[PDB]
Amino acid sequence: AQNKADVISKCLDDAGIRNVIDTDSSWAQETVMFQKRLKPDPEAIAFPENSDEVASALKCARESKVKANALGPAHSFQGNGFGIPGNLVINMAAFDEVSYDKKSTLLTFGGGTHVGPVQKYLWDTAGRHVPHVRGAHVGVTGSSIGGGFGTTSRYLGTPMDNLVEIQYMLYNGTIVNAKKGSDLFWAAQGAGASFGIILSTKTKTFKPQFDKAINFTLSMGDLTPEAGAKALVAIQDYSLSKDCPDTWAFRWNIMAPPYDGTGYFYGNPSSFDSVMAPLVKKLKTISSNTAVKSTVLPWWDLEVAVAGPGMNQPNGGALGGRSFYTQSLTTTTDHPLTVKQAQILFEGTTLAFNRTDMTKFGYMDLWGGVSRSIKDSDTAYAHGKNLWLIRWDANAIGAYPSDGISYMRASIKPFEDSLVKGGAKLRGFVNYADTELTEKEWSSRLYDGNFERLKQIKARYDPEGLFINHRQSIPLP
Ligand SMILES: *Cc1cc2c(cc1C)nc1c(=O)[nH]c(=O)nc-1n2C[C@H](O)[C@H](O)[C@H](O)COP(=O)(O)OP(=O)(O)OC[C@H]1O[C@@H](n2cnc3c(N)ncnc32)[C@H](O)[C@@H]1O
Ligand SMILES: *[C@@H]1O[C@H](CO)[C@@H](O[C@@H]2O[C@H](CO)[C@@H](O)[C@H](O)[C@H]2NC(C)=O)[C@H](O)[C@H]1NC(C)=O
Ligand SMILES: *[C@@H]1O[C@H](CO)[C@@H](O)[C@H](O)[C@H]1NC(C)=O
Ligand SMILES: *[C@@H]1O[C@H](CO)[C@@H](O)[C@H](O)[C@H]1NC(C)=O
Ligand SMILES: [Cl-]
Repeated sequence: AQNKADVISKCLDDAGIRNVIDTDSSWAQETVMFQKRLKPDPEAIAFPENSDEVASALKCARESKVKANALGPAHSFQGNGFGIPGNLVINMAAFDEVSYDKKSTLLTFGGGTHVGPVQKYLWDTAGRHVPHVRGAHVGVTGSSIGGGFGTTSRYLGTPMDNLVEIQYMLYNGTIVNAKKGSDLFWAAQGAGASFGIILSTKTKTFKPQFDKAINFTLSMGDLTPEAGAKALVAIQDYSLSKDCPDTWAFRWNIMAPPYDGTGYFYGNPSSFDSVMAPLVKKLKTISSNTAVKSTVLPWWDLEVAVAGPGMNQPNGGALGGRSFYTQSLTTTTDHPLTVKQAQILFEGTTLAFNRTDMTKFGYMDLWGGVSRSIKDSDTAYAHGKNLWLIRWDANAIGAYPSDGISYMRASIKPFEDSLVKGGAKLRGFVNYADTELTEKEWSSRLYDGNFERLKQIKARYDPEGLFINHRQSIPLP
C-alpha cells in the first residue's frame, strides 16, 4: 500500500517519536548507506531516543504489517541497515553509551555505537583493547553479530566470540538479557538481527602485553602462476607450524600481479625477525625478490593505522562507500589448500580480471590461531577451526555494470569446485555474506548443521516474523 507510510508516520508522531517518510525534505539525507549498488527504500525511519521509543516503534511496525529493521552506522555490504524495501527502519544513533567495569573488566556498548569511540574510551580509561573490524566508523553491534575478525583475532579471538551478554528488546517490547550459555545468545552469534533490537552488549576486554607492536609488508613481486601458488602454500605451512605464533597476523592480497600482502605482529617487537626467519627462508627458495619491511609503533598509533583516523573522533569518522558486490569463502584446518587449488583461485579471479569499468579488490586473511578450540556447534555462525577468510570483490568505476555479478561469480566458481573436489564443504562469513545465494546455499555456508536449531529459536522469539527483514534473515520453520 502506498499510504502505508502515512499510517506509520502518524503512529510514530502520536508516540512522540521523531520520524521521516519519503515526502520529508530530509529523506535523501537519511537514506544513505555504504553499499551504493543497492538503493534504500524503507517505508519510514524512526529515531527513538530511548528503549520506550524503540518499543513504540516496534508496535507501530506490527500495526501496519511491516517488518522492523535496525539501522546502525550503515556499513552492511548487503544493504542490511535498511533491508528489503518496505521496512520500518529504526535508526539506533541515540544509543551511543559506552561504559567500563574495572572490577569485572567487561565493557558495555550501546546498540548504535561505533568502533572508534568505544576503543578510544577503553584505551584512554583502562589501557585495554577489544578485537574489532578495520574501520573505526563501523557499528560495534552490527559487526560483532556477524563475526568481525580483526588484526588481533588470531591470539585474542573474534568480536563475536568475545561477547558475553546481549540486552535484547523482543518483538513485543519485552527486554531480556541473553547471557553466554543460552539459546538466544547462541543465535545472536551469527544471526542477531533476526531476534530483536539490541539495546546494549557486554564484551570481554584484553591488556596488550607490550607498549609497541608491528605493521609489516611482505612482497614477492611478479611471479609465475605456479610460483604464486607455491608461495601461498608455503605461507599456509608456516602458519600451521610451531614457528608461527598466534600473535602474528597476515593478509595475502588477491590482486596479483604482483604477489604481496600486509601483516602485523603483537608479540615482543624485538622478536619479529626470528619469528619471520623460517617463513622468509622458504619464500626465498621460490623467489629471490622476497622482501619484508616492518615498522615499530606505539599501540594506539598502530590502531589508528589499522582502522583509520576515525579512531580518534566521537562518531568514528566518515561513512564513505562505493558500488560493489562481495563474495567470500572460508576454509578450515581440516582442508588446507593445495598448490592446484591456490592456482585455480588466482587464475580465475585476479589473473583473469580484465574489466575497465570495475577495479578488483581481493584478499585472504589468515585465520587459525585460537580458532583451533572452537567447534562449529559453539555459535550459530559456524567457524570452528577456520584457517582462511577469502574475499573476492570489485568496485565500480561508475555505476555497477549489468554483467558485473555474473562475471564475478563465474571468476571464482572453478575455485569453489576445487574445494569440493578435495573434500571440503563450502563455507562463508556473515559480514561478507553473498547477496546472490539461495537459502540452501547461504544457510549451509553460514550455519551448516546449526540451521534447524536456529529456526526453532526464531519461532520461539519472533513468532510473527517481525525481524525477517533482509534476504538472509532466519526464516520460521
Ligand atoms: C563499512 C565497513 C565495513 C566493514 C569494515 C570496514 C568498513 C569501512 N571492516 C570489516 C572488517 O575488518 N571485518 C569484518 O568482518 N567486517 C567489516 N566490515 C563489515 C561490517 O562489519 C558489516 O557490514 C556490519 O554488518 C556493519 O554493521 P553496522 O551496524 O555498521 O551496519 P548496518 O548496515 O547499519 O547494520 C548491519 C546489520 O546489523 C544489524 N544491526 C545493527 N545494529 C543493530 C542493533 N542495535 N540491533 C539489532 N541489529 C542491529 C542491522 O539490522 C543489519 O542487519
Ligand atoms: C606502518 O604504518 C605507519 C603508520 O601509518 C606507516 O608510516 C607512514 O609511512 C608513510 C610513508 O611510507 C608516511 O608518509 C606516513 O607519514 C607515515 N605515518 C606515520 C604515522 O609514521 C609505515 O610506513 C607502515 N610500515 C610498513 C607498512 O612497513
Ligand atoms: C576479457 O575477459 C573475458 C572473460 O574471459 C573474455 O571473454 C574477453 O575476450 C576478454 N577481453 C580481452 C580484451 O581480453
Ligand atoms: C514477548 O515475547 C516473548 C518471545 O516469545 C515471550 O517469551 C514473552 O512471554 C512475551 N511477553 C509478553 C508480555 O507477551
Ligand atoms: Cl615494546
